[PDB]
Amino acid sequence: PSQMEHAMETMMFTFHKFAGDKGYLTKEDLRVLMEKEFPGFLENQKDPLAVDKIMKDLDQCRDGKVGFQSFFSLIAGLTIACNDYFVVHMKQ
Amino acid sequence: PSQMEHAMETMMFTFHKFAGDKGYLTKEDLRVLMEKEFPGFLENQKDPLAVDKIMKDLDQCRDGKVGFQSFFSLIAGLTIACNDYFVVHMK
Amino acid sequence: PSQMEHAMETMMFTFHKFAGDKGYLTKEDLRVLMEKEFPGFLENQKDPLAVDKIMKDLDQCRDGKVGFQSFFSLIAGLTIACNDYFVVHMK
Amino acid sequence: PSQMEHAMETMMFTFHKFAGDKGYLTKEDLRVLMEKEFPGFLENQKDPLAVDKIMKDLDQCRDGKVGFQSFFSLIAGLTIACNDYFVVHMKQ
Amino acid sequence: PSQMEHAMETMMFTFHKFAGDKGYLTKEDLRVLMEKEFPGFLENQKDPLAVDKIMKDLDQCRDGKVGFQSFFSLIAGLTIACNDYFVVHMKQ
Amino acid sequence: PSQMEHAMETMMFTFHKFAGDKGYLTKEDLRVLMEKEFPGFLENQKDPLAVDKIMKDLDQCRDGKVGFQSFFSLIAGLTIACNDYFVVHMK
Amino acid sequence: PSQMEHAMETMMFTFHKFAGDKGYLTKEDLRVLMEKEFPGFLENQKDPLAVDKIMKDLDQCRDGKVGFQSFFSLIAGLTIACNDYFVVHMK
Amino acid sequence: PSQMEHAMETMMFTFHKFAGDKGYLTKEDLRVLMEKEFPGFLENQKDPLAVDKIMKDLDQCRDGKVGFQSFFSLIAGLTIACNDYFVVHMKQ
Repeated sequence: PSQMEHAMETMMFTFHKFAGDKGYLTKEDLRVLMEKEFPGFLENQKDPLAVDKIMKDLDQCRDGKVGFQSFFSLIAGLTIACNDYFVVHMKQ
Repeated sequence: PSQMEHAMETMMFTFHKFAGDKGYLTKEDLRVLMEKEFPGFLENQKDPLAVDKIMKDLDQCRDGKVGFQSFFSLIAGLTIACNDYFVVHMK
Repeated sequence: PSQMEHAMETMMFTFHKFAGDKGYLTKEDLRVLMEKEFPGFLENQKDPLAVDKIMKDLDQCRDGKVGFQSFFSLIAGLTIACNDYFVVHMK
Repeated sequence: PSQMEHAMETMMFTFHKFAGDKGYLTKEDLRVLMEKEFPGFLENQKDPLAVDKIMKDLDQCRDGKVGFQSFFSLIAGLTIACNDYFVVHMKQ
Repeated sequence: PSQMEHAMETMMFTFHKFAGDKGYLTKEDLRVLMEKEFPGFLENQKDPLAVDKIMKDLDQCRDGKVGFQSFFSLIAGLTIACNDYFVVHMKQ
Repeated sequence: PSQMEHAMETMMFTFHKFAGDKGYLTKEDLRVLMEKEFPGFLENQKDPLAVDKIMKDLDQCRDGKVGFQSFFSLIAGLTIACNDYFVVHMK
Repeated sequence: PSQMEHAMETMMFTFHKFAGDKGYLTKEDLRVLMEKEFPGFLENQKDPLAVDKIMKDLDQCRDGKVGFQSFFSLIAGLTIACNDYFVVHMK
Repeated sequence: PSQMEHAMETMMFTFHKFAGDKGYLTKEDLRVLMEKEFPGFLENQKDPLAVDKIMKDLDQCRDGKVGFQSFFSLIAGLTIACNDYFVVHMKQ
């Protein structure tokens, strides 16, 4: 019930929805997740291999499996840059 | 645009709500943020000064100011812990 | 009769609500009691198996059953901790 | 907001109301607290010195000051006996 | 290696020696333990049923099994009374 | 007379060694007792002020004095924890 | 060459001593390393399975193997904590 | 007393020796520390500004003060590379 609890819940559910019962993301689940849930980031940085570069960044164990924790880094990275952009706006 | 983007913004908006024009959180802004956003989290701890230990891990420069990136690491720890509990018990 | 008596009864009624006819709490009844009565208390812990450590301190006989008196010691620890936080910060 | 949170809050506030700014109960605050908040226990056990016996029981430091923790023991004692009585009812 | 570590070790080993692989004391293991390890207390309090009264005190679960924790209470009780006696000596 | 009696005395003698004529331990006597009797126990904790939380649970009267009985509860907690570890891992 | 270099090597040599030819530490090698290098550290904890929580933070890949870099983060946490205690109390 | 305790002690003392009563390293304390305690690393990487590049790396707060924690990163970095080198030797 607070606004933050709702937000954390939606990140958790989001990840589980695309991870299914195995509970990890494969490059292809990652790809479907990003196209559906990170359009904003996908429409702005137009490299054909964005998802391929994120996956190599995210798969520290080099086993093709993205856990919640690694997934969370992605979210962190993008939320912080979104904040940098938001603060730089602040003006008149 | 998306549920994930919307949630990301809620965390961004939540930090500024408590930060105010100054754009940073002091230990008291941090405490109030928790009391209101995570009801009972600080209150039920054994240590009533637990927010001081949290402030300590989050204020690297020891200038008593908590910026967005540091705030984010606190939210990451709580979200991961909540994810671990849910996996173990909510199937 | 009184506000204090009424509150005492709410804790008594709360234990039986989760205990059910059997009159005792198993580790899962304990877990659900917390999830519903103390939202986020177990969920935000670092250890997702913290309820097992709690069950351990509360089930002296190791028969996996938690009676009223034991339940009470858990509530006492939470109420005291909440009192300590309030004294330190709510003046 | 759960039923238990409301209950703990009312025990905390109760104690602070009768303790005032010093944050401890003297025998006389204890006496006023019991007459106001534990009528049920006061009407059933009719010893003229009930409060005097509880105070000696509760003042482990023998300094006439009852802290929240010691106060909580009292509440514990009475809630448990109230539960023993309640379970023994259960019948038909 | 400190003096206290050695002491804790000897209480632990003592208990395990008399508990054997099941890791609990039965009334009879308790009895053998006390006759061997608490002579001082056994020679001073001469009730024929000392061990029977300690066992009922110690078996809170009423299942005839004495765990390390319960055993530790016994040790606590006797060490504290030994200390009370020791301090009362202090004189000249 | 016995190995158990001898060990009991070592704990009794250890308390008075640090207590001195005064017969009680202040927070600093407690700290030094640990540094010397339990090397690394306080030092490796995350919280450098952990002895204050220990003093808090042990000084009920808040008079800054630790008597024998209270000291004993600290030793009981350490001995039980060491027993639990040994049972789980030393067979 | 230097006291600092020599100490660095002692940690490097300590990891391989317990790792053996295999060059990695399993949870049991980790446990024994602590029992011998940090006497009482695991033993006095409340949780007798604390090494499992430590293994968990250190084995990112969940392959039950602890490499040098991960080992180093454990030593860093212990050394920093020991430094904080010494600053607060040893002047 | 174990070998690791002695090693941690020597890193702690080392740092305090060069930090003195203020308990932080200035670029110049860093420079003296490195010339005295990291000869091996100083003789192998011959850039005239090594210490200047480490200091910028280490002063995350940009306040010219190196705390024990930041100092520890340096030690970490160099011990790990020393280990990489050591393992790569292993041969015959």
